[PDB]
Formats: sequence, structure tokens, C-alpha cells
Amino acid sequence: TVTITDLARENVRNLTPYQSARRLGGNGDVWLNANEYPTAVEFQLTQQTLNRYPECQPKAVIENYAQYAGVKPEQVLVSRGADEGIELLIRAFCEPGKDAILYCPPTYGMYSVSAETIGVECRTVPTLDNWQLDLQGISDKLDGVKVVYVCSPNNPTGQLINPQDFRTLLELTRGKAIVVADEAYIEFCPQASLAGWLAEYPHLAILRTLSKAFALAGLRCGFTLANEEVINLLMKVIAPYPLSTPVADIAAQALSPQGIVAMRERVAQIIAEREYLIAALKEIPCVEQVFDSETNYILARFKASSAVFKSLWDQGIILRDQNKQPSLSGCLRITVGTREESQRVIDALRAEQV
Amino acid sequence: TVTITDLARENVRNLTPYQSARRLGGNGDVWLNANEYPTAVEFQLTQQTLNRYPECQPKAVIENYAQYAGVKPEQVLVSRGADEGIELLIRAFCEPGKDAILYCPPTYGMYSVSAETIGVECRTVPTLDNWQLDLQGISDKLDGVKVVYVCSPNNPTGQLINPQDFRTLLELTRGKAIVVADEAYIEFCPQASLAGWLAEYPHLAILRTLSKAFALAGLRCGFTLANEEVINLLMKVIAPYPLSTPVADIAAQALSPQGIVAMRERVAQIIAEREYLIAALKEIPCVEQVFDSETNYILARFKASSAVFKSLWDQGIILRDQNKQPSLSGCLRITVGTREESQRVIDALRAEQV
Ligand SMILES: *Cc1c(COP(=O)(O)O)cnc(C)c1O
Ligand SMILES: *Cc1c(COP(=O)(O)O)cnc(C)c1O
Repeated sequence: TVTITDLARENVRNLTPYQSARRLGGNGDVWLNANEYPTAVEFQLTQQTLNRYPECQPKAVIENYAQYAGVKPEQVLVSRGADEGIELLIRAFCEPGKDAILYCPPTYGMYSVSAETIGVECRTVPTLDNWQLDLQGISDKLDGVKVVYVCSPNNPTGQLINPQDFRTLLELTRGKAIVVADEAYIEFCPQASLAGWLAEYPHLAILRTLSKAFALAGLRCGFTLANEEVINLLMKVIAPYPLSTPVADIAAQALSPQGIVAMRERVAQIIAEREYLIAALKEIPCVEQVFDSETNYILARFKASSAVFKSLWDQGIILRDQNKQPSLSGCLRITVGTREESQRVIDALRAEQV
Repeated sequence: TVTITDLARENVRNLTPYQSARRLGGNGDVWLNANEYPTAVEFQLTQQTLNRYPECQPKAVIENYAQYAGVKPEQVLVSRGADEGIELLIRAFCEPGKDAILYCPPTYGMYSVSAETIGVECRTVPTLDNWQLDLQGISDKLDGVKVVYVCSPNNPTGQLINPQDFRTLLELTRGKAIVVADEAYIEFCPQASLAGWLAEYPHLAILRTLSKAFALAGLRCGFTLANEEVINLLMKVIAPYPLSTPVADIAAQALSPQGIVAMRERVAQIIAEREYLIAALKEIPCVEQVFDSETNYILARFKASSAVFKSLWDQGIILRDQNKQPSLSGCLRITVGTREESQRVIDALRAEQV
């Protein structure tokens, strides 16, 4: 007798699906756990052509994004969020059971999830104490590695990776592996993007998204920026129609010049609010340390983090626990929402302090 | 010196991407090449929550579909079209380089495309002369096979697969492989669905879509119907957020009771129009034979098919060439559109006849 489960691939039977969920519908009122823009930006459909298939790579979207990012349109690929971008890279360059990817914890969990689901070895090299790259460590473990992911600014720690070190990492991987800079949060520190580096690195790829600064996580729309050769290789493994018409429709609107202007005003907003929360947190008794941030979230180390986490959780204030992340013992990640929401966190944290 | 291309997986470098495209914007006026409903059905967004991530499996969608299909909600999975459903199945049960899938040409090209892109052997067993299953042939080639795809009604031939043979196929794969019935066109012959067979076959999976009868190809929304055990296994390999909010929003509307009522009226419409075109075609001189259809498209064998195809193509009448499909030499697939469109085809075909 054979069960359906016995027919499933070994790795599929043993893996643990990504822990993104942690809901409590109608239970909590303050959501600061997913790094989402705190307020809804409305968009209405303009293309009533739903009976016809869309273009594999909607032209308006690709062009509007290329324009915004300062790259050529043939250097842009649009997918169902950065999540799909992460997948495509592995799908195109990593031979299952032979090649490996490499990332440096503590960082985003999707790199690992995709490789493990697909069947590609996950090589890890923890970042240093300040979360910068352990360059020497990476140099000793590139054998068999085809793709290297590096998040900058990094989630959940918040800091930018030393560009000087990216230079080094790019040199170590030249002719050996693709380096993928996850710039999910680059909108908050646009001047640190590596997008202008494409002309000197044929193996550099960049992940972008509309789920954060752009306040359109609901659209599940993201992009990959890379040289022609890389984009075309990725186009060979992508689904024929990855983007729905309604998403292409509104994404193109969100990327219009006026759209870009509003996105930037949302950024200035979050940055000013972030600096407020950062200043206040450091003064709260139960707060041991607040780490610098170039994003829309703050990592802080608390006294009895689990107790604090649970207390605020029961009060409708949902944060993201980082307690099990390597080196982040006692840390919680706080998303930057509105002034009201930041005040809720502050007032709740002040109620602890034992 | 190593090129980026040298870093790509071997199979990725050698594969040929699916041939779905064949556009000529503003050149042709009659589109009958993609099996799309001929007329746009409008839908407007109702959920302005785009700044927040959606549910991995939108509850309204899953439930409305389960209700429509007559199955339990825990037996339903929603994805970015049947295309993603096809992928998920392979991703969960086929070990790259070890297991294989099996399909029977001439049929849908995505099964092969996904397996080849992922790295899974494609086993083939052509259907008999009348396109029914070569049961004996399949029985001799199941070793190493984990997933079997069978399209019914079949694309591009149009006929339903003998249910009696599905019984046989399901018995041959019991405890060895998952049988996937692609019911992309079952809406046009709903009584032939295998959806009610779930209770007796733990390895049966069914592909469904909103791109055809439902006239919402633009939404890139599809489903997989299977027993709990199978759905849960597929849920372990699916992307965290496969459906965008706008798609979940409108798909749920399209699946409301009133939505179902309209879908069925679209079906009756296409069926009546199909029978018209079928009757007329058979009388046209350049038409050698018209094959029976239980879908929204007709396969017909022509005299000098390539010449006919090109002639109509230059007149703005776009059909789908099947000339390179195994056993379909001289056949073109005609999608059923409006009465006007059918008349255009008829009048154009009558202009040939040499
Ligand atoms: C949120 C986030 C993303 C975005 O993914 P999408 O699929 O585009 O929603 C990517 N990377 C990191 C590190 C993130 O935190
Ligand atoms: C059109 C079609 C589909 C539908 O795919 P979607 O991704 O849901 O648009 C599936 N199977 C066959 C055989 C088809 O012809």
C-alpha cells in the first residue's frame, strides 16, 4: 500500500513552508508586521479587456519602470513580486542536486524557501557582528554556488551593505556566479542602489518591488533588473503570462510620473515617522538597543522580548518576532506606520519596563 | 573566459520557450486563435486595500469556486491559471533527473514545457487514430512516471476522452502516479467532468480555469481540484501569495451565483455558434474534414492548409496552425467567436477552394 504522500518528492515532504502568515483578523487594530505602507492608495481599472490574454511582459509597465529606475527596458523583467524574481534566478542557473545558492543570515527567508522547494543546496555564511558581509568566509565557500543573494538594505536588520564590499563580492563571483542584490527597500535610500553598476558587472541582478514604498503589496508586482543576457535567460523560464491585466493596468498607473511623485512623498513620510519612533524607542526602559535603519522598519533588542511581543500582540499591536533569527536573540522588527500607530507602540512599550 | 550563458543550466540553454505568441497588433481584426471568449465582460474593483498583502488562498474565491464545482473547499487550490497548476503538480511529485511525466500527443504544450524547464523527463504515448488513449501503450511506459496529464476535452482535437478509459488509466496509476485531467474546457460539456470521481481516486487531480468559458483570461486565474492530501501537498510548494487582490476581487464576483448564470449563458451562446460554423465549414470546397467538438474551438483538415492559413492571416483573420502537431498534418484550429466572425471565416474560406 502506497499513500499519496509516498509519491511526493522527499524534499517536499520534509520542508516547512515559509512563515509569512500570523493573522488574527478583527483581533488586532495596529498592523506593523509586514513592512507594508500604512495607508491604502486607491486605483481603478481602466482596461476592460479581461476576455483576452495579456502580454507576457506588459509594455507600459516595463517602460514606466525602466524610466523610473534609470535603466534600459531590455534590462527589465516584471514578475509576480520579488518572490517570483527570486525563483526565476534559481530556476535558470541552479541545477538541482548539483548547484547551490548562498545567503548570509540573518536575512530574508524566501531565498532559502525557494531553493529548498526546488531542490537546490542552501549554503550559508552568516554576516559579521554588525551584519556586514563576511567576505573571507564567502570566498572559502563559493564552490558549486551559482547564485548569491544579498539583501541591501537588509531585512530584518535595517542597514545598508557596504558598497565597497559589494565590489569585492562581485569580483569573487566574476565568471562563477550571479550576484542578486535584493533592493526591496531601496526606495527609502535610492542613492544606494546598485542599478547603475550594470555596465561593469555582467553577473549582477537586482530585485525590486511595488509592495513596500509603492504601497501596492496587493498587486503582487515586482521586477528584476539585469543586463540583456541575464534578462533573456530568465525569460526562458518564466510562465507565459505572469502578469494579469488588472495588475499591469494599475501598476502602469502607479509608475506614471505623477505616480512616482506620490511614491516619493510616501517615502519622505515614512522616513520622518521612522526617525520619530527611533528617537522615542531608545528612551523606553524595556528597550535595550535600537539599530540604525535605512528602511520602513526598525529592529530593536528588548528585555524579555517574548513577553513584550505577547503583551503587545494581545493589545492588537502586531509586530514581527526575530527572536529565532541567528544573532537576533531578543529582537523584534517594528514596521513604520502612521504617527498614531507609532504612538500606540510607544505607549504600550512604556507600560512594560519591569 | 566564462559567459553568463555558460552559467545557465544545460536544459535552460537548450529549451525552446512555449509558442503561445503570434501577434500582429492593429493588423488583424478577427481573433480566433487563443480560445478566448469573443466579447469583453466588464468588472470593476471593489476592494481598495492594495497596500496590504492578500490571503495566500482568498477565501471568497475558494468557496465560490468550490460551490460552483460541487466539491469541498478543502479540495480546491487557486493559482495563476491552469498553467501554474500544471507546474505545481510537477514541482511536488517529480524528482528532477529521476521521475518523469507522461502525456499523449497531439495535445496542450504546457505539460512538456514545464517539465522540460524544471528538468523532468517527458514521456510520450501518442493517442490512437481517433485521439482516444492508447491504454496498452501507457501500461508499458509508466516506470519512473509520477504525473500523467490527459486533456479532456482535448486541445487541439476537440473530443472528450472515453470515460471508460479514464477508469482504466486511473487503475494503472493507482499507487504509482497522479492522474491530472485538464478540464480547461469542461464548462462546454459540464456533464463529462471527473470532479465527482474524487471520492474513489486518491491520485486524481483536475485542472480548471477562468480563461475560457468564463471569459476572464485576462485575470490569469485557475484552479486545481483534488483530495485533501493532494491539495495540501501542492500548498507546500506554491508561492506565498500567488493571487493579487484585484484578481481575487473580480474572480469572486465572476463566481457569484449571478456570475455562474452569465457564464452558462456564454456557454450556450458559443455552443450554438459552434454548431453553425461546423455545419457551414463541412460544405466549403477547401475543407476536407471537420472533427467533432465539445469545446469552443474546431479542428478541421484543409487542402493546402499552409496556404489557407497564410491567406486568412493576411486578411486579418488569425487562426491557430496545427500543421506541425503529430497526426494533425493539414489541420488548423478555429476558435468559435461571434456570428459575424464565423461569417468572416466562412466567406474567406469560400474565396479559396482551388
Ligand atoms: C517584502 C520583501 C520583498 C518583496 O517581495 P514581493 O514579492 O515583491 O512582495 C522582497 N525582499 C525582501 C527582503 C522583503 O522584505
Ligand atoms: C487554455 C488552456 C488552459 C488554461 O490555462 P490558464 O493558465 O488557466 O489560462 C489549460 N489547458 C488547456 C489544454 C488550454 O487550452
